Amino acid sequence: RPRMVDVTEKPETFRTATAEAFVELTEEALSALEKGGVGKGDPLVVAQLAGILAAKKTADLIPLCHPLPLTGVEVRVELLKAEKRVRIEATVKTKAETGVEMEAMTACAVAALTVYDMLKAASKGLVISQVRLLHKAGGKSGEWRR
Amino acid sequence: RPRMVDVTEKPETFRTATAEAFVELTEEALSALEKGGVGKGDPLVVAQLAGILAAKKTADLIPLCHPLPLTGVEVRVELLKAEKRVRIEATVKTKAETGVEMEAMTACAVAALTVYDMLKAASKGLVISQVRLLHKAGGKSGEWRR
Amino acid sequence: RPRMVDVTEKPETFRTATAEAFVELTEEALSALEKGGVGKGDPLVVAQLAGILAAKKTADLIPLCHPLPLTGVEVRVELLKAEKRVRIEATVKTKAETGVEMEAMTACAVAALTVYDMLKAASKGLVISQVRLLHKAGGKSGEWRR
Amino acid sequence: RPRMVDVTEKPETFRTATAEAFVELTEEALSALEKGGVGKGDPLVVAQLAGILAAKKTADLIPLCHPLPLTGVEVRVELLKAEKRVRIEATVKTKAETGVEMEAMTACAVAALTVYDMLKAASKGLVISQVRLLHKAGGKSGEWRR
Amino acid sequence: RPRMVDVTEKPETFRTATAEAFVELTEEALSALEKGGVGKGDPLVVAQLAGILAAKKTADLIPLCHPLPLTGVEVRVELLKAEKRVRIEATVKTKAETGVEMEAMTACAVAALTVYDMLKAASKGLVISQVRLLHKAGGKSGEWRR
Amino acid sequence: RPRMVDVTEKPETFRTATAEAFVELTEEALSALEKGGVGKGDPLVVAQLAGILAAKKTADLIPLCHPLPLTGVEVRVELLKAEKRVRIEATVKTKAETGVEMEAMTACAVAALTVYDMLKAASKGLVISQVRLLHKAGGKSGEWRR
Repeated sequence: RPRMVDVTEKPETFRTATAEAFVELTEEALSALEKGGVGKGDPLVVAQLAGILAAKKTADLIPLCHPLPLTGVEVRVELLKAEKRVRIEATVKTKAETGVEMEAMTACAVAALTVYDMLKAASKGLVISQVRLLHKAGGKSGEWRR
Repeated sequence: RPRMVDVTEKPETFRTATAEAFVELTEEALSALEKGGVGKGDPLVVAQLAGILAAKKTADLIPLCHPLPLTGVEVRVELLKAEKRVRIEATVKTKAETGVEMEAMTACAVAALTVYDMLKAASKGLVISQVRLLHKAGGKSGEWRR
Repeated sequence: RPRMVDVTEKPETFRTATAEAFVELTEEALSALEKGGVGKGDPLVVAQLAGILAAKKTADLIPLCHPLPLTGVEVRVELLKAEKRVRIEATVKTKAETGVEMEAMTACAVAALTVYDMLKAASKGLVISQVRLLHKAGGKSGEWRR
Repeated sequence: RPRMVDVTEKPETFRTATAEAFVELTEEALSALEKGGVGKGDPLVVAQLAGILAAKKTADLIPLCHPLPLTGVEVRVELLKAEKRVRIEATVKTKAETGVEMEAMTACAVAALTVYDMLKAASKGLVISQVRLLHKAGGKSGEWRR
Repeated sequence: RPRMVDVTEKPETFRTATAEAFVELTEEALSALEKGGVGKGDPLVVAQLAGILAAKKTADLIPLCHPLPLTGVEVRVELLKAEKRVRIEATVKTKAETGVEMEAMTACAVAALTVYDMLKAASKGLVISQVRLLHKAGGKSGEWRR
Repeated sequence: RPRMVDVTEKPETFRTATAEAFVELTEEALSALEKGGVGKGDPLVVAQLAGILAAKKTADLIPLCHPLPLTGVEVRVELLKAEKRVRIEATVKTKAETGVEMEAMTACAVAALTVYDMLKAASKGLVISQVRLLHKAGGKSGEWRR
């Protein structure tokens, strides 16, 4: 049966996690982003904040996730014109008995969903691709790198 | 500036949206899923419910999204062994002045994040790929299909 | 698999539901309630409000529950000295395609949990008993009475 | 006792509400806002989005408030240099049996709190003043104007 | 007046709490549970997860409850055929200045409410009985047992 | 770009913050408060609890705010008849790497909004004035007093 793994006996150590996500753009969507949106606000700006908010809401969205007080959240949402791609990166930090991989992953996922929300009016077919972990530190397994 | 588009004058019509997401599995992750998990519960079962819950929480996660009472939510999380892939599909329905594309997309995204959460212990490199809309009906633009 | 039953085709009708719950008191707990609490506030007052708030949060707590805009919520938390019992009753109303039995039941459950929270300092053994539905109207099954 | 007034019998009509709030700035705070902040982001931008989000969260914050699906939310956060004041205005709309005065008021209050949050590093004494309703339409009382 | 008791000066110690709840079944409800439900999913499975989620949401539901990061949550929802009863048990753990009795109690209460939600279609009269604390450790009062 | 300032390296120290807010009353509103309200419950009582709840929800409302476990929350909502004013004061405490000024400010703001909610039926023009910080301790800047 499902369970929130017990980590009460484990010590409180410094944890960090970094993830990224991408939104593939059509020419119509790119044109829209280079102008500030399509009558609704700047998608990149709104998405960046949605990511930070999402990081804090992670334990509420992921069933078995441990609720943790976050000590740091950085989110970047930038347009890569030549690649016709929007790249989202998020780094979360804390001092706990469990990692913050889910917080970083969720921040990127929701920021990507927000980019989609504000560009779907012009392109409903936009795809969110490659939500993945890039790095993490802390824990017994130690440092991990993609 | 950002804004929740005014749709007060628009009529209350039947809306529907269907999206999907994929989690690419390593052999280690697949082996884990074919046994029910790695000491934490069945990832597919927990993820399916997380998707339904996420659909209802959509307006809270997406800044400019319209809060709507949902009349239907279906989520499926199945293992595709040969493809070493987990496929998530979600269909949301309602009667409103705006669509539920975000609810379907968010349900798939969070279900995928939950699959990742429960398999990351064995494979931190698992990737969430192709969160995308498959269909939607209702609205002026009418029926849309990928 | 679990699913939020589709009721999009069903008409929007007037629904109502009434439930109740009881907290059995020890002499120590009763004595505390007859004085306004044990250094923390009036349990009956705080619990009554917790019930109203809980009714609105129902869809977030019950996985397959339909999110609905509530049009009415009444909660009563009264002390029955002779019976050494606290009786909670809640009636919820709305216009929807599904009932509000869960909203009434949840309001009573959380109000009871709040009574417990503020009296557990003196009596950790207090029991919440008989959370049950008393009545409901609306829907195909029509009127129901215990 | 407190109660969420029953309005189930009332018809679903178009409602609107507009409110405003002000943040009085010190010279130190003004100087900070004219540069984009003090190492944390643009206070006006973050506050504007916080207001929209807050409007949707209103029923969760105000105990007896009726949960309603919002059909429109507009928030503006502008700097009034000469007056050394930040003015926040918010207009909310919906179709319901109750008004959205609380949604407009809460949107302004939280946007103001966010402006404070991002400028308190330089000026902890900043004051939020005059959160007040400016207009509302719909309901039996009809149109109201300050 | 109500207040969240100040425990800032108290040390951060290991706390644990265990509670249980019961749902009394009619023959109709039992028959339904022995088949996996009545067209909506397995009540026992969905309820078990609802309990874990509820434990994390406890401070949001109980007014004066202290917000705490949980380090462990275990919930079990089993069918007791002979007794025509569903037994829910939940154990919560953490390191804090206050106990987690409310988290254990709330987890059981919401799991029970979820069992009711998915069986009320066949039996609206099902009763939730005996939500009660079984054990707790940590704190000045020390170990407690029912 | 906006960011939740990293304070992971900072030590966990005792923090405190006190804020206040005022609601200016018309004679109609004052008369209503001296009787317990206008058919909806006691505004002062409901508002006081809304403030405590709001303090716990602060990080969810303020975008860049750090999520923290609160160890103490005190809120007072009193009527000042001669001044025709309702005064709200709130003191929040915790042990963290950041302050709780936002929690104190938000508690006062929401309590004030609740007072408004329950008196707006008789006076829609009521104004919330002077939400401001009165004191705070902890942090490098040390003790601060208005």
